[PDB]
Amino acid sequence: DISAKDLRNIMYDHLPGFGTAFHQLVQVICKLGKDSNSLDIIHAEFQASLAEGDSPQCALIQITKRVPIFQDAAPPVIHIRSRGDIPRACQKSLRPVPPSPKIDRGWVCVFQLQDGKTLGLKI
Ligand SMILES: O=C(O)Cc1ccc(N2C(=O)C(O)=C(C(=O)c3ccccc3Cl)[C@@H]2c2ccccc2Cl)cc1
Repeated sequence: DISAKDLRNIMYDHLPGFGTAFHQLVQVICKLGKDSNSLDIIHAEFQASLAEGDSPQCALIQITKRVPIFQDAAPPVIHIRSRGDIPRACQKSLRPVPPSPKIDRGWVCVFQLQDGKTLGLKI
């Protein structure tokens, strides 16, 4: 059975650059997918979108809209030390956190810093 690590690697293989907001979205998809035993359907939706000609970025977004565990779901809160622990390619995608962020509206995750600061990662 496909593991979260393997799915991450498969999805990363299709992405340009590294440590981008789409890479973090892969991590969030794999994490929530693993916790809901849904890695198989996520992988199948990913492959199906690619096979139709969608960009890998669009395929990842379509997963957040097509796989029921992501529908109307809040972004995971991720505790970190400083803004530095966030990858360089994500820095310009960080925003103040909106009242009710949703993954299927492009809010990938909420980073929670040590001092109480919080930032939402937006696609
Ligand atoms: O393979 C699995 O069993 C599923 C899995 C487990 C952990 C990760 N993560 C990391 O290893 C990691 O560094 C996570 C981050 O989102 C992160 C991104 C930047 C800085 C610090 C962190 Cl902790 C990231 C992570 C950690 C906590 C909550 C959500 C996520 Cl995506 C992803 C998938």
